Amino acid sequence: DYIPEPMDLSLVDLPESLIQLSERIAENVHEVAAKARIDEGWTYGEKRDDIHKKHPCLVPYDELPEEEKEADRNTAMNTIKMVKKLGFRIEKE
Amino acid sequence: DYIPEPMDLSLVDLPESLIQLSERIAENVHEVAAKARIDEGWTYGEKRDDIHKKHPCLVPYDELPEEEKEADRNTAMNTIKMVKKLGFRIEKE
Repeated sequence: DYIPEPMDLSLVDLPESLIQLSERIAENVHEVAAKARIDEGWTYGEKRDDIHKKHPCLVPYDELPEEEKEADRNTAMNTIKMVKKLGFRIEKE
Repeated sequence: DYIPEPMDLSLVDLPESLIQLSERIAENVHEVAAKARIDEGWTYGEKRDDIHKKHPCLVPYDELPEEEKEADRNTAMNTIKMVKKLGFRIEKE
């Protein structure tokens, strides 16, 4: 009975200089998330395992599969588009 | 050999009007991620199951455990702080 209805952000334009910086942002988001998992005892494992706290994402961002890096860049871009949609200006200083 | 080293963002100040909207943003990020999982045939299950594509996050944002909403708001805020750290102004129009 749950149907996700995400905001339409397809018409939200961000500055090109920011989109160029997608990887940089996604990388940091990843570092933050990786450090939190690691702090709770999580370690790298090629297969995800909740009982032994194994996760394959616990590698440097650059070593993540491309498809995953792509999802991360998109998640970061969509977050920022949400901000702009909520009525905030975003400009290179 | 991997040690996550996230940017120090503790001195990045975002507008209070934006932080007040953390939940809205985190909710939308959740809707997008949930639609993507559901698109690949994932369904709700009380325990996470990769073989059967069960995930407990596939519920309305509001029904998520408070700690997860908290993580989500923080993840959105850190993303936006990274933008400001990279040299972008963020202001309510």
